[PDB]
Formats: sequence, C-alpha cells, structure tokens
Amino acid sequence: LEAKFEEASLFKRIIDGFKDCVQLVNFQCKEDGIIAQAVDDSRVLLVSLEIGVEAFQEYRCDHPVTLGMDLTSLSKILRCGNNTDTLTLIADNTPDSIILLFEDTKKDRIAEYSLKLMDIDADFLKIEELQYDSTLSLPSSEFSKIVRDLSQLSDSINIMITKETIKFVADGDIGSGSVIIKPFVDMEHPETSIKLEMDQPVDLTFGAKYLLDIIKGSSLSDRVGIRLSSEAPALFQFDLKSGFLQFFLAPKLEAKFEEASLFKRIIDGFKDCVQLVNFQCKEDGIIAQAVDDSRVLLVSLEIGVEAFQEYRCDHPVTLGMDLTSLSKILRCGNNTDTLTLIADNTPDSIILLFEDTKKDRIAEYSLKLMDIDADFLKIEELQYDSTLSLPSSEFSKIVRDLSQLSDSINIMITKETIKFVADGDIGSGSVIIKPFVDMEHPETSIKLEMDQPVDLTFGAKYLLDIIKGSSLSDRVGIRLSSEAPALFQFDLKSGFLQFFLAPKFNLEAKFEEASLFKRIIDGFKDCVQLVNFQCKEDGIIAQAVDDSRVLLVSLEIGVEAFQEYRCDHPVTLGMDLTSLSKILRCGNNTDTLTLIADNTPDSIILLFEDTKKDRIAEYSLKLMDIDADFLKIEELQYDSTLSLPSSEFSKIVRDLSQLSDSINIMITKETIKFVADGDIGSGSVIIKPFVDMEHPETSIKLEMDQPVDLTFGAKYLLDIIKGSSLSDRVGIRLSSEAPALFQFDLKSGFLQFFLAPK
DNA sequence: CCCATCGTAT
DNA sequence: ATACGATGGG
Repeated sequence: LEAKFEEASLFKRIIDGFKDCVQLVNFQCKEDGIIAQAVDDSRVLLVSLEIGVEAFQEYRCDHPVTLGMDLTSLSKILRCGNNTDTLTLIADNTPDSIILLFEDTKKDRIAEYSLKLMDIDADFLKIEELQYDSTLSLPSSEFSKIVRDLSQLSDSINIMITKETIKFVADGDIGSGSVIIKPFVDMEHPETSIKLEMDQPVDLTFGAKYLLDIIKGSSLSDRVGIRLSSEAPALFQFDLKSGFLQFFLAPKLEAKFEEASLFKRIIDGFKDCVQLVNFQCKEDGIIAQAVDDSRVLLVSLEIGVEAFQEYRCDHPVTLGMDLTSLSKILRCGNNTDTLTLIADNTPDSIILLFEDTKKDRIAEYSLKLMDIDADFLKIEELQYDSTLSLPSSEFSKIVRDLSQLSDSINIMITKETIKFVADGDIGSGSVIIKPFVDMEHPETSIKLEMDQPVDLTFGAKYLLDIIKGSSLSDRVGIRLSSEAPALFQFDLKSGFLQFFLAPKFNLEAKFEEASLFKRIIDGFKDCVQLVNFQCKEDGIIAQAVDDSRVLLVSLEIGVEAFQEYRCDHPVTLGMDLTSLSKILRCGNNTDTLTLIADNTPDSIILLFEDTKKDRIAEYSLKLMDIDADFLKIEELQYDSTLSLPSSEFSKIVRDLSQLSDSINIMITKETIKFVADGDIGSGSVIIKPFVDMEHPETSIKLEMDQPVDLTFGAKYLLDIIKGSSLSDRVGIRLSSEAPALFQFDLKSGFLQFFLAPK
C-alpha cells in the first residue's frame, strides 16, 4: 500500500471531521480506494468515509489491507509537517505499524512518522438508499451555526421540511428557537446557495449531542448535504473530491433595533454583575435597574425611543428576564441583523426576531419570562465634587492593568491631575493621566471638572464589572463625590448606562521599545521562576539554574540595546518573573520602558511612558533575595554546531513532543535528524543544510568535527524554543562530554540555554 | 469597505 | 483548546 495526498492538509481535514465521536476505526484499503466506518460510544451515530482513487495524487494498493488505528494518535501525527507538504501513507502486506511520510516541495525537510496499528473488529456496512423523503444542501457554515445555536436551548433539535421551506426548531426550559431558511441559488457565489428537493415533507427530531458531532465535518466541505426520511436514518454528507464523509443518524409592544449588536452590547454590560432584571417598557422607551449580589453596585439603563429603528407600546409592560438565558439567545445569528422584541398583553414570554440583511435568512426565539419584584429604589439628589470623562478603552485598560496588583483601586483627583493607584502583595502601580483637549482625535480628549479634591477607593471586583459597558460608548463619564456614590456612565444614542458604586475604607535604563524587554522575559520565564538581574555599567546580565539543575539560562543585554543607559553603582535586582510578567503585560509594547533603582535597592521601578502623551504608568515590583548560582567556566571544543530558523526548530520540537518525553538529536555529515520514539508511535524529522541567497534567514548551517547522538528531555526543549521570539535563528552547539548550547542572539545581547543531555 | 466564518498554528 | 490570520460574503 502506497497512497499520497497532494496536500497533507486534506487528510488532516478528513480525520478532524469525525475524530471527536469515535476513538477507534478501521481503514479498509482496496484497489478502488480507502474506506472507513465506525459508530460513536452510544452506537447510534454511524460514520462512513469513502476516499476514491481520484482523491489522491498517486494511489497503489497491491493487496487489500485493513488498517485499524487510534484517531487521537493519528491526529497527533497529522499536526506535524507543514500542511503544504506531500503526505504519503505506506503499509506493508502484513503491517505491524503504518508509516506516514511528509515532504515539502524542496528536499530541505523530510518528516517520517510511524503509528502502531491495532486489532479492531470491523465489518464495513456498505449501504446507502435510493429514496429520501427530502433532500437539501446548505453551506456547512450556516448549518454548523444553526446547530450550535439551538443546542443552547434544547437537547433535541427538530428539522421540518415543506416546499420552499427549511425550519430548524428547538424547545427547552429557558425558551425556544426556530430558524427558517428558503431555497435560493446565488449565481455569483454558488457556495452559499441552498438546494431543496422535497418528495414529501418531514418532521424528524435529532439529538443535539449527535448534530454537534456531525457539524465538525465542515472541515472537509464548504457545503453539507442532508437527506431525510421518515423510514430511514438521516444522511449528513460532506463531499470531497472523489469521495465523501457520511454521518447516519436515526430520528427520535414591539421594539426594533437597526443593529442587533446594540442590545447585545447592553446586556453584556449588565450580565456578570447582575443576575436577573425587570425591563420596564413604556411609550417613552425602556428602563431597567439592577443591583449586584452584595447590593453595592447599582446598574441603571435608560433606552430612549430614538435609539430604536422603530418602537411602539400600547401599554406599560414589565419583562422579567434571566440575563444568562437572554445572552444565550442573543448569541445568534448576526450582530448586524434586525432585532425585534414582541410581547403580548399578558406576557408569558418575550419573542426576539432576528432578521438578516438578506431577505431569505430568518430566525426567531422565545424567552420564558421570570417573576421579579421592582421595589424598592430611591435616588436622592446627588452632588459631586469632581467630574471627568475619558476614552472608555483607556479607562478599561487602566482598570484591567491595575486589577492585576490589588483587589482595591484608588482614584485620586487633584487640580489638573487624575491618579489611579493599586497596592498589592507583589507591588504597587499608579497611572497618572493629565487633562488635555485635542483638536485632532478630539474623541481621545480628557476632560476634568473638579470643584474639590477627591480620594476614593473601590473594589477592583466592581470596576471590572463597570468596564463591561465600554462597548457602548467611545467615552465614559465619572462623577466622584466623597459622600455620594461614584457614578460611571456610558452615553448611548438617546440613552445611557449608569453604574452607582460604593467606596471602601483602607540605575536608569530606558528601552527603545518596551516590547523588547517583555519578549525577553517571556523567553525564559518558563525555565526559571526566580532570577537575579545583575546590572553593571556595561549592561544587564542574568544567570539562573532551575531546581532540577539540568538547565542553565544565561541572559545578557548590552548598553547598545537601550535607548539610554546609566549605572552609577552596580545593583542586583532579584525578581519573581511571574510577578514581573503581570507588570510587563500592562504597559503597551510601543510605550517607553524605563527601569529605575536607587543605590540601596528594596524595590525596582518599571516606568511606562507615552510618546506625545502626558500619560505615565509607573509600576513597582518588590525585590527578593535570590542566592546566586555557582558558575562553571568551561572552554571546550564542541562535536557539532548548527544554526537554523528558530521558527522551524520550534515547530520540529513541538511536533515531536507529542510523541515522547525524549527527543534525540543526531548529527551526521550533511544531515540533521530529530527523533522522538514514544508509545503510540515514533516520528522522525530529517533536515539537510543549505544556503539561500535571497532569504538568508531560512538557511541551515552545519559544521561537524564528529557525529553526535544526544537525547534531551522534551520538557526542557519546549522551554528553550520559547526564545524564538528573540531571534529568527537559533545556534546549537552539541558535545558528548559537554552540555548542549542553545543560543539566541539579540541586538547587542543574547540568551543562552545550556541543557544537559539525558 | 466592513463583518463574519473557517482554517491553521501555537 | 484558544487565538490569530485569511478568505468569502454582504
């Protein structure tokens, strides 16, 4: 047996389609192609795969062989090798195992993986039918969605077919939903058209669980054939060039929004901080008020009529809703669709009617209403000391960033100064924004209307619930009083979302691009948890050995890597990288990162600055005593030295790590061989040296004094490859009497990984 | 031109 | 399993 796909992606796309509902299947190979068939765990969902000869680039099957294998294992081997490589299945007349063989256009890379076959009882039932009461084909896209959606309402979906009508229906405890589509043919984009041939209407019901499995076949085809019958199992078929994948399954007040996205955005700001709320509807619009569990955060929404494309009310109605169930319905289908809220005189439930831009596509849902009491709420006239407004996206960042440090955030308002502060166990953090009016980008202006200084503390828990409404307005209004609740408002067109909140009672090294130091720390934060940052007049260096003592990480950042550098006195900054990460994530990758430390260091200062903005985010990490490591100065001669793209070396490692906990590197003349041999099967990657003038960063240099054959723990190599963010290339020095060297050369710096072979 | 969906990679 | 990128459709 020898069958090669032109594109390895194809075979991956096939396996992925049915790999989640079957653990073990048999592939019966014949002269006329490959075929497979299996059932799910419950044994009601039958899957059948047929791959004809014309589906391959080359197919040769000496003798009918049956290949039983575990899809989990196979799919792991299918993740390997670029999806543009030529995949080739090879099996002997009596196979102990099957051999997969990847090969790109060039001869540079050659991947050969082997999987161990199994003994399965396979009787391929080759059976389809001639007559289905109805037959239809729709984009597997639209279908996958329809199913994923109605699966939130019920455990059983229902398909109902009539002439020129396809109706999917679901009924559950929270509510019901029905999607009606009609047959149409698109001349310009046929891949979106809907075919329907009805010999006779059908009203079959199918378990949602199985449909959820079936829709995974969308990875093979842009379309999905469905054949229904009141006497036969339904046929869900995904066609592929010269073949197909089949799933056989046996049946069992009106307020209209121009954009549906608005209502979603509103509910999003509501949920997560409030459970259920009464939507009070009147002729002048809709209002809703809810408090959080602890009753310290009040949410006040007011939607004016002008916010609707069309709005009408005969009489005031109150709709009690569970925002969780509500958001489930709001999930689908399109954000741009026309949303409409219908309700009868004595509302037992509310009906949401989604309508696409296309006249054809329709979807309506019905949410069962709750019973909630409104009383009692009273808002005394509130006077505020300070009043500011700023880009919601900016305020959102500040909150999210500072939330990382403390469970409490402090807002301080002084004359022409707004200071956000958070103080936690690892260290503090303060962002200081300055009021300014900008003619260009006037939306990003920071207004301040202060009558008297204010110092208020809030639980980060609640500020994170407030920033949820940032999707409603470019800006956010903040009224702050010392005796009144803090008010956070998001302005809608003809409306608003308000949040009432109750207070609480409690060395100079400037990086050109902050992102640089961030990707550096990410390069070895997984290898070592605690590390000293020794700072000298010539730059920053760090040596660290993990607890296992097998890996040595050597960092070095030269002065030429900074936009500015000063060192009056050699300082050492012992830091917890896990802490340093949280802080490095806050500031922008483009912002200027300045490290500041006093002569007698107790803490380090990380300073994030903007280009033309007064905005300054200063952070502070608490240092800790880390005992330095014992340095071994080894000057030796390696057996072999190779350099390759760190992007390639990374893929190679991640691919083989799936097979074994050990990866063997074996250098021979003009050949580099990476081999992982695990239980499920052994995979092997073989690269060859070559130079490419046009693109030098794709070359592979290989100098060898003597063949090498070392094994490294995949656990460690997975950490070493994370330096691929620092350099396009990775240096590899290998020796039999010495630890391997993995080097990533930065600009005016480097990151060395000295790993010890097993 | 913008938005949504699907596929691929990490 | 999640995130990012690319392609297709509206």
